Amino acid sequence: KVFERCELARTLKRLGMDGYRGISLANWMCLAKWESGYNTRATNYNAGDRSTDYGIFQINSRYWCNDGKTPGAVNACHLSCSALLQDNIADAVACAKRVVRDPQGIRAWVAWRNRCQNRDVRQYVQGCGV
Ligand SMILES: [Cl-]
Ligand SMILES: [Cl-]
Ligand SMILES: [Cl-]
Repeated sequence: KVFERCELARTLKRLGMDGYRGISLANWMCLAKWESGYNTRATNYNAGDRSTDYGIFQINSRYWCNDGKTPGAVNACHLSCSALLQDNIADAVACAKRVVRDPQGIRAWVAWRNRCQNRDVRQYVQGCGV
C-alpha cells in the first residue's frame, strides 16, 4: 500500500516511533518519504553488492532481514524480508527500531543524510494531529 502522509504519521505514532532513540516523527516521515514514497511493497535490487532494499523504509537484506539470496548476509531483525512488504507496517517499524539501536542511529540510511539531516522537516507532520 501507498500511505497518505498524515495517515502514516498517525500510524507511526501509534507504533511508538515518536522520539524513539531520540528520533522525532518528522524524521521518520522524511525517511519514509525519500526511501519509498510511503510505499510498503517497494523493492530495489542493488546490483553492486547483490543485496535488496525492502518496503517503506527500504531496509537492506545484507544486515537486517533474510532473503536467502544475499551473500554473507545476516538478519538482525530476525525476519524474512517478506515481512517488510506487508501493508501492515508493525514488523517494518520493529526492524527500523532495531536499526537505530545501533551506533549510527538514523544515519544508517544515506537518504536520510541527503534529504533530511540538518533540514527543516516540520512539513512532513503538519496538520496530521501528531
Ligand atoms: Cl530533529
Ligand atoms: Cl517473517
Ligand atoms: Cl498486510
